[PDB]
Amino acid sequence: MRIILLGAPGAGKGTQAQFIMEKYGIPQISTGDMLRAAVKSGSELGKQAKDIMDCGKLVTDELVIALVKERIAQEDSRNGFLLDGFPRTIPQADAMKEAGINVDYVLEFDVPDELIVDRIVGRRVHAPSGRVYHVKFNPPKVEGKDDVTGEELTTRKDDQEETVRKRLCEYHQMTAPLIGYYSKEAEAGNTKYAKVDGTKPVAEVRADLEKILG
Ligand SMILES: Nc1ncnc2c1ncn2[C@@H]1O[C@H](COP(=O)(O)OP(=O)(O)OP(=O)(O)OP(=O)(O)OP(=O)(O)OC[C@H]2O[C@@H](n3cnc4c(N)ncnc43)[C@H](O)[C@@H]2O)[C@@H](O)[C@H]1O
Ligand SMILES: *CC(=O)NCc1ccc2ccc3cccc4ccc1c2c34
Ligand SMILES: *CC(=O)NCc1ccc2ccc3cccc4ccc1c2c34
Ligand SMILES: [Mg+2]
Repeated sequence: MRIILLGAPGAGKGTQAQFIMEKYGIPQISTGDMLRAAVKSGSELGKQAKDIMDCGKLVTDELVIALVKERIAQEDSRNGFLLDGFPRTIPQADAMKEAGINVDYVLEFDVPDELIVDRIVGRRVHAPSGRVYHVKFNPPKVEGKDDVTGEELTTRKDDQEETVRKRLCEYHQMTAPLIGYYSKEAEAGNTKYAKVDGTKPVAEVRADLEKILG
């Protein structure tokens, strides 16, 4: 299974990926998460991505395209994978076609930018796993601590209210176009396309996916 999660910042993608990953045994490929910890090491394959990411801007296609091609290669991606955050641009999308990588589903996460900003404020994450929470909507059994590792949670540098704004705008301008892209790709039998309401509680959304995935 090869799936694409399309949607804006704070839409639920990270969260929903957990469920899916274990639900279908496919590796969760998250360009943002991967980029977060690539700079968290220094590695140029990262580093010069901290500034762009913190400013709310997008990383170059080349970079994420290369990053994903490598990731997909691994032996745990031979049975499929979950693309969360990629592709985020037509060039990244086309890059996949030239690569001949057909995708089973492209899930559209529908969420009003209005929720976004109230949603990313209370977002506390656990860097390493990608696992994420909300100090109100989806809290961890223990405050400031990861449920699985019990390791302390953090907050993203880029979750700054204003950067969140930029990020959203960036989305609607660069990524949003993929909604139309993959729709066409759908009206051409190159992938099954499906929208989801990301404003339901995590569990409700988790139901919708199950419903759409099996
Ligand atoms: N291909 C590419 N090209 C160029 N640049 C790229 C790139 N890929 C990545 N990047 C760079 O990477 C950087 C990081 O962005 P990135 O991390 O890659 O994606 P994002 O734009 O930041 O979207 P978010 O991670 O903020 O939200 P999410 O939907 O992914 O996860 P979740 O919703 O659970 O987290 C949101 C919050 O919502 C809460 N939540 C989730 N579901 C629900 C629900 N159903 N109800 C209530 N609350 C919920 C959660 O608790 C959580 O706290 C970007 O700046 C970008 O430039
Ligand atoms: C550090 C940084 O983000 N620099 C680029 C930049 C500067 C000012 C802005 C003012 C208003 C904006 C609204 C939407 C997106 C966006 C993206 C980059 C901006 C910027 C933005
Ligand atoms: C919706 C969106 O992302 N808009 C792009 C954008 C808007 C306003 C700006 C104001 C000042 C700026 C200075 C440097 C870079 C930059 C990049 C995108 C901007 C923007 C920018
Ligand atoms: Mg995410």
